[PDB]
Amino acid sequence: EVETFAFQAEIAQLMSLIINTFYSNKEIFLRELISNSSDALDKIRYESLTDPSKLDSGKELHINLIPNKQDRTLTIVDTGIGMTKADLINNLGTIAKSGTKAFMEALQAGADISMIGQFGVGFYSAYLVAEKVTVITKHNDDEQYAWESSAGGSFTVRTDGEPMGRGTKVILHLKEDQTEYLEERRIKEIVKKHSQFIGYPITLFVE
Ligand SMILES: Cc1cccc(Cc2n[nH]c3cc(O)c(C(=O)N(C)Cc4ccc(Cl)cc4)cc23)c1
Repeated sequence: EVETFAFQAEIAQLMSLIINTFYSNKEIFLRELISNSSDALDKIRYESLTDPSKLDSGKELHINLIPNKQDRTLTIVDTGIGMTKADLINNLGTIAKSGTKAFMEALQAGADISMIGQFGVGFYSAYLVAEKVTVITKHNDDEQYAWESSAGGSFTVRTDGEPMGRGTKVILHLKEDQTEYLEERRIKEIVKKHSQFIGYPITLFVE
């Protein structure tokens, strides 16, 4: 069964702003997603000190960037802590509201969309390049879930597909005019410019 949820008003507004605003510096979405992967990897590295059994679902702590020109998708995979069904919906809850509002006000005060991550809502920058985002996640304490949204004020959640052990996979179904983010040289340049100091291996898969 598929569950359909409405985004909180501020999020639906933020997502419309991101989609409708003229903003050429779209490449910032990647830094935001990598930064989110990095935080999940730190959380699993930290929980594994006190409880080593939390790494039974996978020892390797890494980020994989997977472009697929046939499906027109860019996949960002990590082996971080992952998210429970509760983490999924709770992170699309009241926490994001304060950040969204502060970001919304900053933009009116002259800040630009590249500052989105400082407000903890960097994920939504994925809608600068993606017409639809699918998020597959697996936490040690729960089952595998698939979150999906093409914006429009709603998102869906369902029990997920091939098992992934532990972590989060972000599948960006790119807009027709955003296929440059499938090119090896373009992804390399962006990772080098914005994510050069990430404390985890970043493997750019080739096709
Ligand atoms: C649909 C959806 C729902 C909730 C949050 C997101 C943001 C997101 N983008 N890329 C990610 C990669 C990840 O490994 C995680 C992850 O599993 N974490 C434990 C770290 C984490 C949690 C909350 C936030 Cl706000 C940021 C990082 C999340 C994200 C997207």
